[PDB]
Amino acid sequence: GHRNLVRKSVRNLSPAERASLVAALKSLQEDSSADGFQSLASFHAQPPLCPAPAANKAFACCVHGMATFPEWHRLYTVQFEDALRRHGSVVGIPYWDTVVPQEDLPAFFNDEIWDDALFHANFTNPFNGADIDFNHQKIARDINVDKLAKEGPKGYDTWSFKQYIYALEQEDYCDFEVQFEIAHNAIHAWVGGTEEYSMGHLHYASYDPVFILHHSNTDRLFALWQELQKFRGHDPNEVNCALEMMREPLKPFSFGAPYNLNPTTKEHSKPEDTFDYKGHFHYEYDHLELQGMNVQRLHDYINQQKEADRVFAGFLLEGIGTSAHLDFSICAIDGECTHAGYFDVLGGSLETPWQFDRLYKYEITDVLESKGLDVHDVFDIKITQTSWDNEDISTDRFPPPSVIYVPK
Amino acid sequence: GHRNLVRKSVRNLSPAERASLVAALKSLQEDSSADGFQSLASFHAQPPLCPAPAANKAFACCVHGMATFPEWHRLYTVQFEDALRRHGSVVGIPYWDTVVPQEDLPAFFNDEIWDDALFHANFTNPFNGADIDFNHQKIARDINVDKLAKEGPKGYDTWSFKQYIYALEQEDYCDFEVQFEIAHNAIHAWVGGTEEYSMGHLHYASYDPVFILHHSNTDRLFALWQELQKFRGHDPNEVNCALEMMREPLKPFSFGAPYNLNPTTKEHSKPEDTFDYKGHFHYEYDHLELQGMNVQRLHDYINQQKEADRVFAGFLLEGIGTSAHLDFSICAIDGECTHAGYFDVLGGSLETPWQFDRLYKYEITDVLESKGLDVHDVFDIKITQTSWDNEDISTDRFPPPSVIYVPK
Amino acid sequence: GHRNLVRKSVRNLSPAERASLVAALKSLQEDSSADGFQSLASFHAQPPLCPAPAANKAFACCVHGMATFPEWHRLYTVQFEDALRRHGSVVGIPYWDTVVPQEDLPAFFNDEIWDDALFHANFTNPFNGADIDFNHQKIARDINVDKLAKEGPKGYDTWSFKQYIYALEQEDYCDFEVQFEIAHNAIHAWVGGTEEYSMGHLHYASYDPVFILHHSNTDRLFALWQELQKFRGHDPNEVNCALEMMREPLKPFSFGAPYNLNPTTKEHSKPEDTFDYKGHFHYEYDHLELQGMNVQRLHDYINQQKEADRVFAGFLLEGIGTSAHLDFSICAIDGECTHAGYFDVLGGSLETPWQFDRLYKYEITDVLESKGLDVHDVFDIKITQTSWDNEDISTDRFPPPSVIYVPK
Amino acid sequence: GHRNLVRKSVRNLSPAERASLVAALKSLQEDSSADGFQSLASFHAQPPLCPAPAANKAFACCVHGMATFPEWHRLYTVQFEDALRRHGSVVGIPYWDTVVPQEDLPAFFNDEIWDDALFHANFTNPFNGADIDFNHQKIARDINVDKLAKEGPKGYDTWSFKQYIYALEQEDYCDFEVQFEIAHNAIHAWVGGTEEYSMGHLHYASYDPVFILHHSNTDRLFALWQELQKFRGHDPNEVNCALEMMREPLKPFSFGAPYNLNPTTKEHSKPEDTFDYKGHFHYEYDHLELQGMNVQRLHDYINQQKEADRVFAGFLLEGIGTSAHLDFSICAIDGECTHAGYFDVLGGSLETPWQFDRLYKYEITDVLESKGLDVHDVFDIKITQTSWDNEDISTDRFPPPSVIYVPK
Ligand SMILES: CC(=O)N[C@@H]1[C@@H](O)[C@H](O)[C@@H](CO)O[C@H]1O
Ligand SMILES: CC(=O)N[C@@H]1[C@@H](O)[C@H](O)[C@@H](CO)O[C@H]1O
Ligand SMILES: CC(=O)N[C@@H]1[C@@H](O)[C@H](O)[C@@H](CO)O[C@H]1O
Ligand SMILES: [Cu+2]
Ligand SMILES: [Cu+2]
Ligand SMILES: [Cu+2]
Ligand SMILES: [Cu+2]
Ligand SMILES: [Cu+2]
Ligand SMILES: [Cu+2]
Ligand SMILES: [Cu+2]
Repeated sequence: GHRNLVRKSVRNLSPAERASLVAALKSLQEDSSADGFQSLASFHAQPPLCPAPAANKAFACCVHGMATFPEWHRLYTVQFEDALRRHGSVVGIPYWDTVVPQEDLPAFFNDEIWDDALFHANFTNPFNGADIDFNHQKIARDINVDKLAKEGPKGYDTWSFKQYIYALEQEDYCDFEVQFEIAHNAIHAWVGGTEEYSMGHLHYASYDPVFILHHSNTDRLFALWQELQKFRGHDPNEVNCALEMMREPLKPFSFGAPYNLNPTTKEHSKPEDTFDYKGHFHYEYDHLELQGMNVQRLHDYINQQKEADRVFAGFLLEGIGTSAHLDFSICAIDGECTHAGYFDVLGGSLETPWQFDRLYKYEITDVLESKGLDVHDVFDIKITQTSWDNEDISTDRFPPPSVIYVPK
Repeated sequence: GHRNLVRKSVRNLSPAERASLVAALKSLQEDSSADGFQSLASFHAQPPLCPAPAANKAFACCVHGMATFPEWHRLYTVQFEDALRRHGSVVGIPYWDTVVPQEDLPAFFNDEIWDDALFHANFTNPFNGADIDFNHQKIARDINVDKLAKEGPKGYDTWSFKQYIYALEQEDYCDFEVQFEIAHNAIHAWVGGTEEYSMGHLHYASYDPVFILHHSNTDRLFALWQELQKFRGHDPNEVNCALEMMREPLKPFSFGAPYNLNPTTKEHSKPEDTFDYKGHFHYEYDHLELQGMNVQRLHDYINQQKEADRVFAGFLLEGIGTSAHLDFSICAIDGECTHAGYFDVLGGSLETPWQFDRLYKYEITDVLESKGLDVHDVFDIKITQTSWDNEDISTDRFPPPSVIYVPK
Repeated sequence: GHRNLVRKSVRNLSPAERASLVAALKSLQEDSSADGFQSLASFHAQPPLCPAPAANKAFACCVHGMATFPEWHRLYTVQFEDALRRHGSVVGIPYWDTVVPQEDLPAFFNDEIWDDALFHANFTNPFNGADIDFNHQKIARDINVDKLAKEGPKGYDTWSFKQYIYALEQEDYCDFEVQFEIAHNAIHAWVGGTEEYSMGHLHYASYDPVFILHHSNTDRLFALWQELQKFRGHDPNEVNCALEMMREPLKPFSFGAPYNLNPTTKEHSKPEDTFDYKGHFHYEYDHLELQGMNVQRLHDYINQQKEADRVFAGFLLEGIGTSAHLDFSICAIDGECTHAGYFDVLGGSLETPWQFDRLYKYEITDVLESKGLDVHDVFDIKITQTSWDNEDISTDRFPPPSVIYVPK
Repeated sequence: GHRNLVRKSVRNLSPAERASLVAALKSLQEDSSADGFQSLASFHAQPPLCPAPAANKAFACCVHGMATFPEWHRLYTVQFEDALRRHGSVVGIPYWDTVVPQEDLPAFFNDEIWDDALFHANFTNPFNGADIDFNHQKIARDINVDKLAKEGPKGYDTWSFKQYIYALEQEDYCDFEVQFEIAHNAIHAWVGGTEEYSMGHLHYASYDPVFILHHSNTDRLFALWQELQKFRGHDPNEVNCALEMMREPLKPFSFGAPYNLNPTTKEHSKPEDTFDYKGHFHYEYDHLELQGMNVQRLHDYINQQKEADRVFAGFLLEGIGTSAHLDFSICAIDGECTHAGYFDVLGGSLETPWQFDRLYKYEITDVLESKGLDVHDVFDIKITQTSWDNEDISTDRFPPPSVIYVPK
């Protein structure tokens, strides 16, 4: 990078860059050290250790369902970087930008073997699996849905684009968050699938190697939002919202030794001061941009989205239990529904209670125009949460959604 | 007039006017028909009449914590106003402005003896109380806060003013309601105080005649907003918010006979169609202002409110149980606090569940500062919610209040 | 043992008569013996002593949800009757008919105390409640809908009438026990309202005496149907239906000593062997007429109904595990629903799962008509399930009601 | 588009005719388009594309176990027929009638190869199997019971005859689809015997063409019933039954583009709108007679049956998740059982759970008679369930069969 470690597409890496990361985590993996892989995992969920790392009832950590979410996870990736160079990660933990239709799957983390046979090495792509220690099983993803190589009625017109872009449109940090965070979940799910020990499970994603690679990109999106904020005229590290959490540290990052042998994360635990990453954490992205759209190109695209009447459904997420996913559709008066959109929440047991202080908006303008329906009409919205396993979830007490309207 | 009634303050009510009114409800109070007083009372709460009078588990029947709240309560006064009409009234249901500091509690409804001219009579003040029949009980009032009688750092800048005015600084209807309603909640308590049977108890609170009086000033100022919105450029009769509910016919009004003999309110159960009062209900307010400044002077006021940094506490109101009061204090790092502010909610144990889909912000600016406190100063915030009875209710699971900051 | 008995209405009871029964159960209720009250109480459901009385997992021995229900409960009133006799009774167990709107609560079972009145002295009305020793608890009551009195959109046609009359229409023993049972569910509800230890709970209900009182009026209908059929041309005592189970001994009446010291009760445990009560069980009814109408008049009243197009909703009952109650409305394409009817089951932790082999029908012609609708027009139809202890039951997994059309 | 079609028997087919269809499907089977074979194949069950085609948990879109089954499969033969036409076909999809003992296997679908024979040349018989691309597998067959040929304790009365004849007796649309479906189950079994990828599996079966062939002979009976009824006095196109679902659009035929490029198919997705095939779907049958017997002769043959006491067993089907087959005998009190009958369902991992709202009946008079037994005598009745892949299915939890008696 500048010195700043540069985080890049796990895709356009160097045979060398790659190699380094391979040996790196390979080592990292059997680093029984407090700041060794396997204990880092114990941060995000199981074994939990948050109220304290051993007090009464152990809630797991990882600010999920709250504002101070990205800050937490931001420390975590770095907590993994300032962890790879411990093993000579010649570079910064690369990102797997799911935001774009990926036909073939990135080989960096799909291969189960790796012939360093040119050099002296020939085995498993450590960046393709790990072993859950205490819970003695194997993270084994079930991508199941490789329709993460899907839609785009216009090509780039895909889920994540719609998701992030909107997220990005938000100017109030907190508005941006709920949305930003829901896209996070997508990939948690799109990979863990219907399996237990995997990326689709609060308690276990940490264990899988791709975790880093994804949050690396989510935190790359986060960055992308700061940068756009700056371009809009706002201080990108200014959070005037939720100023009750930002000051409160961030466990265990704040725990110090001997659970976190890092000092920067430690010193930088109060989210408040974790926004401007480049300073406190020297690392950066090669291209703060979304799907080859310049920061000015993004802004600009957004304001063109604003050029017309739009229609959204609001979601009051209170989420609890295991992570689940939900579909919703626009039923017409005699009952003519159309799949309108979907989203998923990550979660488990030890999750720490959470309820968004606000709605999760989700555009439906299109599905509506298609079906010849306007905001002046009678149409009802219908949902069905569903567990990470064929278990229909009662959509009863679950507050019905609003149906916002954003003119101009 | 032909196709309108006019609403004045109880305090500008010429004996002429109030005479009509005294004999009106008096007659009303004796109307045993489905659109006579007693009847026209449960429409609110007890006895339950809402899923359907015939249903098994029955809830209240009035929209609370919900964007359609004002329209319902607005539709309700029309219901009363129309009965008085049917009973020799010649004026609209007067509003008891509680905005301005009350020197004493108005005559119209305070004394309990209507003597006066023409008939040379001498009998009870119908507008001073009725009595709950089904319950064999009788209405009550307990103004344990009459110190509601003028507080105000700089004079006319009083609580409910502070309150109702913020609310007006808001063009996102839902945003304004979640504030416009908490305001309204105050009198509900300022009057019933602690009487299990009174303006302070979701259930019987519709039987005391102030209900109407009060709910007329609210309806008043709500009309105000509309007006104000006009002066801001927006369509004062369009709500591009919560449309999923702005369309569900408001019961009982949507019941028609034999529960609701009034036609122009079935014809209007849809909130959607309750915004245009003068026109669908033909009833006007004498004036449209709030404590002095006109619609304009209003707009030309709030702005000033926006010329300085402000600091709010947001409250995530899931509300449920019985009516109850919450007060909150800012606590300095050390251990001492200062009374922050306080709001209250009205709520029977016969209410349909309800949780707001947005935070309920309230200003702690000054207080904070008058405590040598900066928006960026390490400080906590403890809350207290006690019933109307006096059981301290454990907030152990009440979501901690945020601490929003505000630019400009 | 020797002598017939004539069961009378719980109103045309002569103080001599009443006296014999008052003193009888009084004695019964102190009969510690296996054929004593607290014990005969057990036969229905709790303490369960079912497949056997000693095996690991046990259930409430009573038949519910199955074809063979009316026999089980028939043997049971006999079991109790013979027992009342054994203690001095000399009249059959009276029946509290409720197809007729009760304007008050029959003395027999309501007085808190009774007066020998044939020697004058005070004792508590044994037919007014009882203890429940194993549970160390006491029955209780709650006449919930004493609004049962409240009935008759056109006179005597009360819910139960419509309800039983229909059951009497069906000429197939099976198609009819569907209705006849679901009818025998109402009093259960209307006497135990929300109280856990009462009639509304499979477990304790047979602990309260009004059960005997009820199930005597049901068996009164069962005999009556037996007339309507004989009058119709059929041999009462045989059924062209369900023969798979009409011969499986009923428990525990079959056990014999030591859980059933009664021999007629046992020897006649096979339901087929109990259709001709008087012959097997010496006992008859003062009268067999619903609303005082002849078996002939019934056969007339029915066909007369067989004269218009009707319309019914279809219910596939299965039974939760707790007594519940659902009422279904019948919303228009508009979104304006309209209460149309209801029924309730009698569930219980300790039951043996059951589902009726056919649908339970329930006419909606009328409600339809009074809404400008008919079988060809478009209408939807909604349900809402509630537990006895106010607790909405998820109806998500509840096969939707079908809507029939019956010509003639 | 324009022109009627007459569906013929798969035997009285003229080489010209056959030719048009042979070349047609041949073409069809190479139609990669949404309305191509491999795709139209999907409509039934696998690949599932059901509630919607993109939501998380998906099911086989086909209706089974429900009232609305005969329409679904009716729209489906049309969906395929129009498609055969689109490729050159000019005759309706023939029907392989099997109510009549097939002594051989009809050429149409059996020759491994065919000879243009109207220009002479070899091509493979497209109506003889197909590939199944998604599964990367190929249909297969196993005529298991080519012992189907084997039938007739007294001639033409083959299992299917007894079976269908009965379905035609019932005059209630619903009571009859119970039989009519369970009948449409036999060929499924008798063609796919033990082979996983064949007709005996909900998933793949519509992949083999003889399905079309079958479901054309079923729809042939469905029309026939429609005669017997019209002849009986009823309006074919309406049903006095199940109206709750006769108007719920069938999937995916309703979807439209891009999963159903057919418009008649969609526009007529509501089952009510499909009873009068010829009118909606241009197409008829050469004949409508079971065993060559007139609609009149049927109405005669039936009543004639309505002339003796019969006896039936009762089955409450629910459906496992896999196609199964059970056969019930009817053991004496002796311990000497006697095969009495059987039937089989068509299950599948991917189904939408269903249970019939009523029992499925199946007569045992005869077997009873030939054993010196009748409805009053004592006899028990046993079942044995086996999977297609030899695997005894636990019948422990399977509501026992009831045994009816039908006089007249
Ligand atoms: C995976 C691979 O490249 N194949 C090699 C194989 O050619 C070789 O015979 C062997 C020596 O034991 O190691 C294998 O498994
Ligand atoms: C059996 C074993 O150790 N696995 C080897 C692996 O090391 C090597 O990378 C691969 C290609 O040479 O050949 C496999 O057979
Ligand atoms: C003369 C009279 O009765 N009318 C009074 C008036 O003097 C007073 O100014 C007004 C409030 O400003 O209230 C009216 O009722
Ligand atoms: Cu996380
Ligand atoms: Cu209210
Ligand atoms: Cu109110
Ligand atoms: Cu019972
Ligand atoms: Cu005496
Ligand atoms: Cu099928
Ligand atoms: Cu030739």
